[PDB]
Amino acid sequence: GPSFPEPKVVRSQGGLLSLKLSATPTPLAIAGQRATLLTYGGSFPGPTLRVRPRDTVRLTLENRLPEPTNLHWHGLPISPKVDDPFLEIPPGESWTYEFTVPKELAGTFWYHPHLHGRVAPQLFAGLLGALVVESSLDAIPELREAEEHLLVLKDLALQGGRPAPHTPMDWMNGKEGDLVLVNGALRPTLVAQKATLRLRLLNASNARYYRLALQDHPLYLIAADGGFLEEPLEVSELLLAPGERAEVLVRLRKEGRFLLQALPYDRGAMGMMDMGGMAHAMPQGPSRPETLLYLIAPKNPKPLPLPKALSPFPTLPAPVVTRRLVLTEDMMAARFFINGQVFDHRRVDLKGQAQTVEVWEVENQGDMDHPFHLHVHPFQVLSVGGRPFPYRAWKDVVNLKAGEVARLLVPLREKGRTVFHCHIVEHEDRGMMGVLEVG
Amino acid sequence: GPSFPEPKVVRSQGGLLSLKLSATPTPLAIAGQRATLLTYGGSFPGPTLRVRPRDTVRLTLENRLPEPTNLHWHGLPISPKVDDPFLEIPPGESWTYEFTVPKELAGTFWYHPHLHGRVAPQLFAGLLGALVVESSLDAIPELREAEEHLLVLKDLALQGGRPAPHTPMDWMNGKEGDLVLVNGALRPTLVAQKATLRLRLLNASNARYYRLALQDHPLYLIAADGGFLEEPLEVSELLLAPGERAEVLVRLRKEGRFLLQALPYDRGAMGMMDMGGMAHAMPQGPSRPETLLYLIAPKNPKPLPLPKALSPFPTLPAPVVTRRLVLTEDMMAARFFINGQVFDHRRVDLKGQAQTVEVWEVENQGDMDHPFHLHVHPFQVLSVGGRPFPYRAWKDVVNLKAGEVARLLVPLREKGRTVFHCHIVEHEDRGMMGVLEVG
Ligand SMILES: [Cu+2]
Ligand SMILES: [Cu+2]
Ligand SMILES: [Cu+2]
Ligand SMILES: [Cu+2]
Ligand SMILES: [Cu+2]
Ligand SMILES: [Cu+2]
Ligand code: NA
Ligand code: NA
Repeated sequence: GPSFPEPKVVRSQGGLLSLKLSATPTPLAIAGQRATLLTYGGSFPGPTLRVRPRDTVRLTLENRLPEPTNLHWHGLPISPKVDDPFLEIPPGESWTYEFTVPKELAGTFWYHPHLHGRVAPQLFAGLLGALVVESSLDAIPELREAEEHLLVLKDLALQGGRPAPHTPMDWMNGKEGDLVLVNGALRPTLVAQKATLRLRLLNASNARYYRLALQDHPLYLIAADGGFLEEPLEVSELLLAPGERAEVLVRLRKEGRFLLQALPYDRGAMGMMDMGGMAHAMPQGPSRPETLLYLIAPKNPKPLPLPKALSPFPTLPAPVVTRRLVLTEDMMAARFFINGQVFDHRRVDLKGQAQTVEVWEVENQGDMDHPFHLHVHPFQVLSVGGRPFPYRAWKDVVNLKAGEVARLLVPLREKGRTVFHCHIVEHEDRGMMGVLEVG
Repeated sequence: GPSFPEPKVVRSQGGLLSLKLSATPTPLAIAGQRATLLTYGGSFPGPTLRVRPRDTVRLTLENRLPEPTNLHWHGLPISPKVDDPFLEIPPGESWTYEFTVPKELAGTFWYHPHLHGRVAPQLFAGLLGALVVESSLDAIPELREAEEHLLVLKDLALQGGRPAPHTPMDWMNGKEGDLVLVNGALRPTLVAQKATLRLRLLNASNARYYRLALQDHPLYLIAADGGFLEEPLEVSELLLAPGERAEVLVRLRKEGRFLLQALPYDRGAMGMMDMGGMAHAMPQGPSRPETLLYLIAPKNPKPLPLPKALSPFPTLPAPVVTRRLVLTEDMMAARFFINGQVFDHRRVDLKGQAQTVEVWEVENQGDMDHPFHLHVHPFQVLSVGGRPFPYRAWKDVVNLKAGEVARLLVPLREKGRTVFHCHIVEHEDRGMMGVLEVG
């Protein structure tokens, strides 16, 4: 096949993407070994769904797992009556998700399970795939002429030909695996045919962070989780926390082989040691560097000019309320809290008004990084840790290092009950989730 | 002194730059050796004059040379009654140039002799200096915060402690020297203190070309000969022909030492060989590579963002005439022609109307590169060799390789008699110059 593996794409046809997926244990070859994963559509990752604004999506999920499951349409501003975090699809049953893609939308999104208490093992076992919303902006020459690729970053650990089970330490830290894969492949080679690449990046890992850097090159950020930036932003590296997405342009500068690496990054994961007194928790420290893929530049590369503008960011109405959410940890219990409470699906924590704008101040009073995710209502990150954000774009996950406060501008869109939670999904399963009701 | 030598600057004071220069043989230390050069203001290069639009310049040139001389205010759109190519200042006499700097003007210009038949030996011996027109655009943060330097590129050859005399081959080719200097210094070191440099570049050589490339870096072109571009233009290298100027931003990417080089370039200079029959002219081929300076980047360089816009280029009226100028050579005679004629100061070759726009098609039917210069009336280069120019900016010198046609948009500004000529100044002295009268 093509030197660079990418998930099979399913495109809407005549404005309709109508598809039956099964969530099923699946024998696969992965990273040179045979394994049984839990997959959508028989593949790992699941198929990439590619749609346009105003398309209808009709997705029937058949549950062939021994456990209940459901779907979260991560990042899509649709109704929480469709993107329903409380729905359970029992084993053997099916459910049809039907929605219209919003008009003012573009970017890379994804789908994965969201059945509270079961997300981490289901996501770790392989249940995830991408959704791309194509934009009329993709026709501008500086993007149309770029070579486009999707990079699904997800790690895995295997034991006896199956995903390794969660340990107690995994529930505390979030599980990371030793197989650090791109599109399910181990260190694939991307042989570029054009000098400009457009890379859609998705961190679909349970807990692993990717401090992305391409040898000898900057990256040009053109989209965040849920939409384009206003103009490209040059960066030397790009941290992608669990659940985050980005799109970057790469402008290949000369012939040769360049590594795309996940550089060392310390997210605050903890180990245990015994040195006499003890036993006591100790930091794991930074991750070991990983090579994600090999990028081969073409002969005599002449990259296109960057686009000068992308999409203007909407002017938002003045906000009507300020919220404060505080994140705390009980690491030895593997319990995680928002404002001192664990998730309770019967308890509404915040009540807001549709079509108003709110300011959310999310404060990490723990020692681990926590990537904060809000369903249904994309937000604008104003500042994190007291540093203004260098661009305007829609996001739906924001990473908070220990001690940091993120200030978010949250326009409330669709009415209904939805959730916010840590996207280290072990922490969500262990309680770090709350309920927002919009009316 | 400062590790990077630059000419002393003379600034206008209260809107007036009033200065007496003497053109004089001057004992100097240059490139580690003692030499007697012909200088303005006792230095090589002469002092940099720094003015703003609407300033008055009052420059009294005292001629202390044994030959007549004059000044050409290269690139300034002022009256040819001030910038007078036919004026002769006899030995021992003085002349005061007085003009107002035009309102809509910015960039790097320069001054040098323009007494027909004597330019090449006077310019080669050291008579040149820079003029900078400061702009309100210099206050935008992306430029204000850059570290600015002027680089006067000029080569020299010494014989018996004096500039080497012209040979017959020098009159045919244009004289190049073995000492390839920046600001009169041999391979100086520029120890950058900021991560973004703004470099004003001037090729003040008689005939040498500089195919400029900075190791491991692109250059961002922000101004051509006579004004800013509309937006920065990324280039991997930049060819500066005799008389041309440019301004570039350099965005230092990492710590280290980076050479700024004049890469090999074949301008069509000719030698003579005898292999049996003979003797016959043979191409010299490409120049040998030269290191111009050593650039030391600071620690942990974080360059500023590029400006997104510079200055919009004026919309010009539709043109009223098309001209054709053809350049030809008689190399073995060292005679050079425009439309089949050599310069005659009594003969008007073109007659145009002030405030109209003309299209000039300049065609090089020789085998050497010829850099075509027009006094008094800056032009917009539309295309060269059938390739559209990638930016809009005012230029006053355009390089033509063998066979190439340049199409120029020439707004005629000040009334009076002026000249156009090759800026390989040996070729001008040997006849490749014509007269334009604007009325
Ligand atoms: Cu998600
Ligand atoms: Cu967390
Ligand atoms: Cu969720
Ligand atoms: Cu000149
Ligand atoms: Cu010439
Ligand atoms: Cu001239
Ligand atoms: Na299946
Ligand atoms: Na003097």
